[PDB]
Amino acid sequence: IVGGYTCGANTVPYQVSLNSGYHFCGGSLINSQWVVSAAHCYKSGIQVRLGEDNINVVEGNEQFISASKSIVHPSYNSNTLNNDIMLIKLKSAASLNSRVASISLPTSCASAGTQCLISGWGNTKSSGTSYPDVLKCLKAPILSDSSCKSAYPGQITSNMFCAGYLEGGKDSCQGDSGGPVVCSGKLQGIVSWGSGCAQKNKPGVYTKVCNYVSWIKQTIASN
Ligand SMILES: C[C@H](NC(=O)CCC(=O)c1cccs1)c1cccnc1
Ligand SMILES: C[C@H](NC(=O)CCC(=O)c1cccs1)c1cccnc1
Ligand SMILES: [Ca+2]
Repeated sequence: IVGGYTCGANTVPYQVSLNSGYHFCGGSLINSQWVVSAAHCYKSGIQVRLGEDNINVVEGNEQFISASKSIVHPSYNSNTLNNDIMLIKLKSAASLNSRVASISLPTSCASAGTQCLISGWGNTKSSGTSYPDVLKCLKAPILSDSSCKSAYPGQITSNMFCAGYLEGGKDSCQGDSGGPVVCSGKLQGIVSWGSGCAQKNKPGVYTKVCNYVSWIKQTIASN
């Protein structure tokens, strides 16, 4: 996250870190045994880390649970990034508490102008690289479809939305992918892609979770 703030320990209780020897992506806990992330975060050997603040220090609220299965969306296209969503099942259910909690799926799609919370452990620099150890947060509005398409001609599908600031300076970045965009207490987006980070006229692009609620519910119900 570039241009954000320190969230505070466990103030984003649905945020997970995906670890394969190291943090590589975020995710969102949506019930005691399932996480939503980005399809482009797929790999084998995932351990889900819940209750994290500093990802390099055991602070006492973590739960580390290996994945039993991952399910990439059937229509994910890694070239276009359309349908950039996957589900990860935990081998055992997380113990839910105030610091490890699921986030509700949306009942409706959020509109341009809605203010949301984006979070992650990604790079905090638009030029160069610095990672944080603690979770970072950014408040940002959803942008209109027309301004998103104007920013990225020929690239924005009906399964994507932009959020952030056309002036630049505040954005998601490398290592935030797969993490949450939460608006009014519902998971509306997944950190997906952009052109660099925090550049002028290049806001972050996010998977539009409301389009996937049926797929998520039906997949969970049979897996
Ligand atoms: C205490 C604060 N609560 C809110 O911001 C609620 C309201 C909220 O999410 C948003 C308002 C505008 C965009 S998003 C908080 C908690 C955790 C992390 N950072 C801040
Ligand atoms: C630049 C960064 N990531 C991407 O644009 C997608 C990266 C991508 O598809 C892949 C990486 C490895 C295999 S596939 C980003 C993230 C969030 C906001 N702004 C920029
Ligand atoms: Ca930790």
